[PDB]
Amino acid sequence: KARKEKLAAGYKPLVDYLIDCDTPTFLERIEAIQEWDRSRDDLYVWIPILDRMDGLLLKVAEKYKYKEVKLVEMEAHDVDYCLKMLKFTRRLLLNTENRFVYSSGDVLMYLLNCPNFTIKLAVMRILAILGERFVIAFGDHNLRKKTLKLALSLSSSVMHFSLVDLYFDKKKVPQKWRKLRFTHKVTMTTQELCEHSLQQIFDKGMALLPAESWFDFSIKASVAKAFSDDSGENIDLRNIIIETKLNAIAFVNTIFSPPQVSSKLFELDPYAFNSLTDLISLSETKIPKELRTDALFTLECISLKHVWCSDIIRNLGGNISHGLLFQILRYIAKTLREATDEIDEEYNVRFFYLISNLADVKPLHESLFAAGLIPTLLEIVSIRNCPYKRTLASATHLLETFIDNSETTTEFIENDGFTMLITSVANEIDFTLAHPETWQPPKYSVVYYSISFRELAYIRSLLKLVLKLLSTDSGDRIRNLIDSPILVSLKKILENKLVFGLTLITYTLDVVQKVINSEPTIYPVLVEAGLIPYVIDNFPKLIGPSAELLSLLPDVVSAICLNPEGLKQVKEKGLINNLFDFLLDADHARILTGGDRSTEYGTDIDELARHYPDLKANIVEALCNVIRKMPSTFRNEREFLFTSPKDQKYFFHRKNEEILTDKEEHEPAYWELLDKGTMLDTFTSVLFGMSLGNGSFSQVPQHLEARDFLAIIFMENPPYEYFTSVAISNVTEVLQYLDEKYEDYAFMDVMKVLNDQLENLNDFLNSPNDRSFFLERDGENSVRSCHSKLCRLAAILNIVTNVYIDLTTLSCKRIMQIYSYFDKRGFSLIKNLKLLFQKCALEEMYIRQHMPDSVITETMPLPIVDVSGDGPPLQIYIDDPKKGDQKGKITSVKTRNTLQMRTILYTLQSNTAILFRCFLRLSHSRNMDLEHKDLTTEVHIFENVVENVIEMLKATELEGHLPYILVLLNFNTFVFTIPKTEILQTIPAYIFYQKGGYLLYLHIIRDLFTRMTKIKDLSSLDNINYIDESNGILTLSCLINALTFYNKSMQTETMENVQSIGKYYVSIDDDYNIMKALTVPIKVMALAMILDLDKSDSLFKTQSRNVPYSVFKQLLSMLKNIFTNVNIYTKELYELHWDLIFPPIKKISLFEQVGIPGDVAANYLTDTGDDLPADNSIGLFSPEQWEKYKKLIGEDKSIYYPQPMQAQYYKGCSSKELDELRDTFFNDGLPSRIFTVLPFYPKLVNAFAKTLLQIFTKYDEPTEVFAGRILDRILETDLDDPATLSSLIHLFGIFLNEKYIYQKASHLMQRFIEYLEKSLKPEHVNTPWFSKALYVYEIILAKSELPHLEELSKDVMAKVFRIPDPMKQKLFDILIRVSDISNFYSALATSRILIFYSRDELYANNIARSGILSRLLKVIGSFQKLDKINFLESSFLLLTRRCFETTENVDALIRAEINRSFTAVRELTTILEEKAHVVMRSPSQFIDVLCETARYSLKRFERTGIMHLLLSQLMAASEKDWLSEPANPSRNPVCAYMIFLLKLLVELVSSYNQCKFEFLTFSRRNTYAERPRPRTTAINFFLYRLKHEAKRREVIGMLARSVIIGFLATVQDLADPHMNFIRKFAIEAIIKAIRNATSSSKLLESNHLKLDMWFRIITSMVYVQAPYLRQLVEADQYQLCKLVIDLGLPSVITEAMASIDLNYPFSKKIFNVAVEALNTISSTRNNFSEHIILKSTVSRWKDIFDMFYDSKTYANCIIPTVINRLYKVSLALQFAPLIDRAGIASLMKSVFISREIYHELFYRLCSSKQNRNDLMNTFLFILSEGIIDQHSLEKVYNIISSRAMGVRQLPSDCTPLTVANQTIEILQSLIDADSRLKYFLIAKLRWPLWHLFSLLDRKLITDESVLMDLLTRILQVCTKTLAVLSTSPSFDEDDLMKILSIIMLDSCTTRVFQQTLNIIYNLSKLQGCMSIFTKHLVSLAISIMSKLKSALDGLSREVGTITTGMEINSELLQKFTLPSSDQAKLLKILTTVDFLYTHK
Repeated sequence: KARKEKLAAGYKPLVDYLIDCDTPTFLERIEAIQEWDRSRDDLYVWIPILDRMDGLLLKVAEKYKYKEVKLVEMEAHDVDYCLKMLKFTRRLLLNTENRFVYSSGDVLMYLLNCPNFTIKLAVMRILAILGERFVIAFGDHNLRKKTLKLALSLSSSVMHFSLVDLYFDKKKVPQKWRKLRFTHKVTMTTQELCEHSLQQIFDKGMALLPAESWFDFSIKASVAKAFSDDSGENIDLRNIIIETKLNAIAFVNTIFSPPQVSSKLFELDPYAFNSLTDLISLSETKIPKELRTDALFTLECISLKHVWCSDIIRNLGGNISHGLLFQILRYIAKTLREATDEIDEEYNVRFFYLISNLADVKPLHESLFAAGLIPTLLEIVSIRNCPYKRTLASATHLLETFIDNSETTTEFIENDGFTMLITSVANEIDFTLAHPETWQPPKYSVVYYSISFRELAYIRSLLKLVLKLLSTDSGDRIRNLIDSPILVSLKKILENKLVFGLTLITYTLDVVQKVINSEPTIYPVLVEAGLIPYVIDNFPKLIGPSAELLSLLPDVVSAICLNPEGLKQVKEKGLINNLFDFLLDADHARILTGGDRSTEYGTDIDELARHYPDLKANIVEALCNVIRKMPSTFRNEREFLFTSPKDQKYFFHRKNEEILTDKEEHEPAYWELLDKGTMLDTFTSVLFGMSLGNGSFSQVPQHLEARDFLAIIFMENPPYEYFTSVAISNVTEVLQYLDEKYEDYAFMDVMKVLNDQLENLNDFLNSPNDRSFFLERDGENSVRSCHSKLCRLAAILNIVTNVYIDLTTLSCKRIMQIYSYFDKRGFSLIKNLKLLFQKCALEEMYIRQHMPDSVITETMPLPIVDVSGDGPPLQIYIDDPKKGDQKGKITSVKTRNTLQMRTILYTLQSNTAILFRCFLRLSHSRNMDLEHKDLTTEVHIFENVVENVIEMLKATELEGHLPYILVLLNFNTFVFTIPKTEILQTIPAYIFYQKGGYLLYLHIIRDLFTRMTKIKDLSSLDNINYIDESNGILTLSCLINALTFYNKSMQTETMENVQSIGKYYVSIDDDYNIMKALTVPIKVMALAMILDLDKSDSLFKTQSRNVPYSVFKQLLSMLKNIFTNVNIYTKELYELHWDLIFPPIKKISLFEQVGIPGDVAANYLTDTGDDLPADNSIGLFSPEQWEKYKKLIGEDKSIYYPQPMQAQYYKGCSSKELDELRDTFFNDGLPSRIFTVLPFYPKLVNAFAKTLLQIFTKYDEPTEVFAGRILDRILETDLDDPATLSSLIHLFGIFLNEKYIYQKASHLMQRFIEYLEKSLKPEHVNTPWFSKALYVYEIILAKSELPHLEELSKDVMAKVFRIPDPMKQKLFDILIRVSDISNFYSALATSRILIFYSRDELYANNIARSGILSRLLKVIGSFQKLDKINFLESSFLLLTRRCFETTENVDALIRAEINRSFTAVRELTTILEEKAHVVMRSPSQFIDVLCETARYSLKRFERTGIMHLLLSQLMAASEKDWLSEPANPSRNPVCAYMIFLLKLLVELVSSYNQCKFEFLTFSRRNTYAERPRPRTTAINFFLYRLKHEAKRREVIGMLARSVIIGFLATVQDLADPHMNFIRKFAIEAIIKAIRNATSSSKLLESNHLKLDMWFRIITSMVYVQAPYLRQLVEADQYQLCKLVIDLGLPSVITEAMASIDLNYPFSKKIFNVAVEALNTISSTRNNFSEHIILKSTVSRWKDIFDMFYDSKTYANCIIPTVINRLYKVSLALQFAPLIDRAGIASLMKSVFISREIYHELFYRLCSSKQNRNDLMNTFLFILSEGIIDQHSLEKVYNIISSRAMGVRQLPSDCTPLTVANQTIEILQSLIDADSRLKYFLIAKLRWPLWHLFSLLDRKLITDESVLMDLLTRILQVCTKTLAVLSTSPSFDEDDLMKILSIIMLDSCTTRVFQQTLNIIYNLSKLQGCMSIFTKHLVSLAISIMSKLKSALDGLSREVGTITTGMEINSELLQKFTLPSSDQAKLLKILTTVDFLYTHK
């Protein structure tokens, strides 16, 4: 954006010129701008004009209300007024760049409704150029319809007559156009139109037809009015209409897709291309110039879509040297050489762009190259003294684009291209320098040249071409050919930068560098030429503001340095200094992007240093200079905070203040605009690039102290956005690199800088805390100064945290450096950071208290580039953050100031918090041993930080500052935790406790609880999806944070395990673990607080939910933690002081004051056991020393030893007090208060259990007793109270889940079962408790179903409760009778229980008969909008399957699984563990199978009705709408229901035979016929009846295909008769469907969708499978193929294709799928010797097992019985035609339709003799008598269609060329692939081969290069084989002449020539051919020689005549330069004879 603003500033004078003028002057001004003398101006700078124009245009529209619309003509005045603007807009768009900024299109769309056709033409012309960018890299349907209607206006040609004929007297206008006949009816005769005026005609038509037709009438009437006139203005209107048609054709191609264009416009107007190409010819002057240009532009636009490009070539004669295209090119050359006004440079450039677009296509590129494009372009370019430099520049660019491959380069060079280019460049430069008068640089722009920019463009194109050629083949180009005068011209260019601009200098230096790098031996020559000496001696002059030039500079320096003398010159002259000095200039710096380009420049400099180490010393030095110099360039550029105009105040001061609502950009962007901003953004990128290489830049620490480096990073007074700038990112990377290389380079300096900056802010930090600093100082100058300081500090903190002090980057040396800094500098930094965070939070809060709420959401700082949000400061929103309130509305000066303030404060707080966390972590991050000198400092830092945090907390009262207290609590939680869940930092927390921090937290918690009790409503708090400034929500959040911290600091699982206190002290009693010891006092305090709350009757004993759920959850977690046991008995905790850590520093300091050495004192202290010397008996102290010590020791000796902590809240805090409080609570608290409290908090029932289980678990009271208490409560409760009963039952279930209670709860389970039987009834299915009841039952049932355990007799698990059988039956009966279910959870529980109950076959049968599945399915459908629905779905899916698994099926499955397990010696335990689910499915059968197979190692020795229900529900749902999306694929509930049903059906039908049988015999009428006969209802339903809607249809179609395929597949367990029968049934159904659908073409058009689906299905069924179903067989494939072929399907497909029309749109797509199906059948014939998640059944068994037995060890329970069976006994004992000759004809239609699948299919069919013969015969028939003429082609197509079926119009796009191409391509591919075919051709028309020879006599083939090439390849292969046969049919002179004629053909390219030579040689191998060949070659040469002699005589005479200045006749040169010249043919003849007589 900054670059665009700078460019606009540069262009400013133009905008002033074009905007300062009024409308009458503005129009006459824009009219004057016709020719552009400067490069394409970016449209951005033209935006100011556009808008103006836009508005003005709108006015005219509003004058006539074109914005229905009447048919009123714009007055001539307004017509001209709008034209003068539209034409200028066209010109601007033509001569501009980056047009996407154009946005006034809607004005054009509205104007498009104007009836007058001139405005239509202008608007269409404009729109055409619009959208070109879209196609290179509008959506209104009305616009598309209108443009399409415009395009079809008139007919390109009518019966022939074409509009091009209008401008000739050889024909008369068609009489159809001379009369008006419009229909929608309106009719006007020839005479009627003349009299009636155009507006009168519009009025007449308007009264007759509705509004929607008027537009079209306006066209037709106009056309009728235009054509219905002998002469006059009608002719001009006729031309305007034609031009409008052309422009509409151009535009429609841009918007419509290629197929859409073809099927919408060209089919309606087939003769469009010919008419277009008939107009662009320059040779005829009769055509209007505007019309010709419009036609050329239309062709250019069409060429963008390459699909049509080829056609254009064929129309333009681009493939023949004498075609229209080359005629136009030669006429262009002629007109240029004559200097006549006929020249139209616009036309020429358009033509060259069109040619380049055509050449973009490879086959078209080859066609153009062979036709002789390069010689013609050379003819154009080689002109001398041509003043039309634009045409030459465009031609040269075209030539450069064309020459890409080796052959083109060789062709260009052979024709003397390079010498001509060099001479042209030299002459151009010399002439430009020698004629200053011709100079005319552009105005109204910033340029660096004085030439007219025509010469500039010409020379630039020439130099680009020269560079291309040099790069192609450097060897000779850059050495032998560049020794022309070009070098002196390049020297002139370098010497005249001011004249030749920076682009030419760039290209000259690029050429010099390229030539030097390749063949460096040329270096002296340049030195002799004076080029390199000039570059070396004037390097600074060359440097200029151009990105490419600057990027190139290091390459130039390297090239110069390639020579040792050059290197010495570079070192002496100091060019390296120039490589860097420019970076100090903003202009150069801005041009170099601060991104990829700058980094590339840096890496280039680094590579230069690497190549030549001698330069390193200089390069580094250069850096060290610029870095030192840069700070001098910094200056106070501008200001970033502006006072508001109304009150002169920066920030708001009241919540109700109105907003000025300015218009500027919402969020200011300053850094990029600042000069120093971009300068640093570029320089730091360069530094980062250099550092990447790890080369020279590593030495900058030498010669440059870190202070100077930092001087440029932390520059004074940066913008608020500096810390997010790219400069800071690059500096971060560079400093990380340097820190890694030099850890002790900058860290100390940056820390000192940060400390100094914080010191400077002393006034701000120490301001009063009761009022905002800024708002108090608002309106003063000090505000700006303070904000500048804060911005600098924010940058410093960002650098420090991101680079040096980061948890990830905490290296050992880093930690030691931190210790050293804090040791030698003091801890003022910690206090300053505390004050900084305090003040930032206070300012945030206070500011938010005075801004209007609208602004607060506008100035939220959170969305910073790389903050991520997580971590402090906590953000308090006013609206929901996740909503669409993305800000950006209602800006203002005050709003921007506040946004800057808030962003700076946020970043400061965040970085301060990160720093504090790192300081509290320090050494514990690395776990590195620390000496006493270091460990002492670490604890000192911890003490200071913790005391500062505590002071921060104590400072502010809790009332009225909740938004600040919340931030403080969040910051405390963040600081005291380690990232991971987060784990508390144990030692900082211990120090926090010892200073009373937890006491403050307890006080805050109690105060917040009292405040919460005063909140009127608590339900609203439960809707806390985000934090809000509401008092209630803030209080809740603060309380939650405090309680979360307290919990965090009570669980040993979430506290860092620092070692015991023995590390620190030695004068201690017990070395208690710090982590465990700390927990006890916290528990005591928390328990005391809870006891107090209960005493207040606030927490428990309440009759209502007077506490939010989250708070109660936290309290329950605290209760759970308090009653956990940690093995420790603390009697006293010692304060952790840094003085007293052994050895005591306090004593050591005293000894040092006495005089004893520190080391000596430490040794004495260690030896003396930490005891002071009571006497001098040790003798350590001298008499005077002892005298001083005894005085300085002090009277109190306790200060020198650790002292116990004081009791904080309770009487004490030792473990004894904790036990006392636990006992007190246990006998009066929750264990008795649970029931009176539980019902009020149902959602927390689980949380309750975990707590209670803990309590008793500590006191060992019988849990079963409490479970019995719960059961008694349940029994007491009446069913009228579901709310309490459900919670009670859920709690009972949770208790019973634990294995302890379950083991001891047999009687409880029995009683509960009895109660459930006596009370549960189907009427309660909807009540909530019901579900929970079943859940409890499930818990019993899952364990009552475990395999029974037997006893053991001879050889080398706990108990379970078995439900009484009658109770089981009673419960099943109650469940089955369940009526309609309305509760989702009830249905889920019922399904889960039935899963267990269905294991037995009889129970499954009862479930199926009962119909409960129907009710469950109804529930599933009803609740499809519930998120949890999936859980039910899966459950149901598992249940239904178990209803089909009969005993035999499960037996077979377990047999297969066991066999797979064995075949995959093993042990019984591992087998059971792996196959636990299989065991659980049927333990008895598994035991039987295992006993049968193995011998704990083991030696490797009948209508269910479910399918009826599923299908009926599926189709009924299909009736409803399952395509429309909901307001605002699974989103549609019906779609989700249908996909679930289809997945279930796929699984069921694929897995079980019974499912297949039921699917086969489905009956929608529920016919009760025993053994129901097979019905097609289901198959028919699936086949026929079944952007977002597109995806839904695709998904459902895929599912239906999978369903049908699975039905066809074989059930996982030689053809089974039943499977064979069902496969036959389905195949016959599909065959019948296809036969019925394909009858007649109309039915096919109607049901193409169904036909495509059926063909996809039939392809999938045979190939392998369908989509999905992969997780659920070769035998199936083979059997399906056999049945398909036997049933006669391939015939059916062929007859389906034979009935297609080939003209309809979709009919061409059905053919492809039919061919795909046939190819798939042929491929799956590969058995020649013979000729959304889905899971398998076992996977579903595993899922069922996991649903209830997630232990995997219950299988071991069955181990005993196996031993009782096996080891008890074992130990005591041990082709034909696929198609029928009629589908082949149907298949041949593929050659008449505009590929690999066809090749494969034909190759496969060739394997059968009959099919091979028929196919080859049909191919040869088509070639022989199909490719002659359109009539013959249609006749052969009709014959083929008749044969296929047993007159039809050929497709319009089908022509003999396309048919011939496709046929020959297929034939050649077949011949190459199969060697048997060519023998068919070999085996005169009798021989098939002689048909192909006939093709050589047809202009259709001989004139086409590709057809000739393919035909020659085929003939080469055939003739080689024939010659081999002859040496290991007969030919006559006519055939040899025919073959030899190929040489004479102009289409005989290199490949064709080589193949023809091979053919001729092979024929010569045959007898009697060499003589004929020679006799004909001599005659051909003799014939050519006369022409050559005449041409040579003419050329000799002409060359002799020339006398300078003139040029050889173009016509005479044509006889030689053209590739069809006689000389080339003579060379070919001679080469051919030589090859014949030498190939031996």
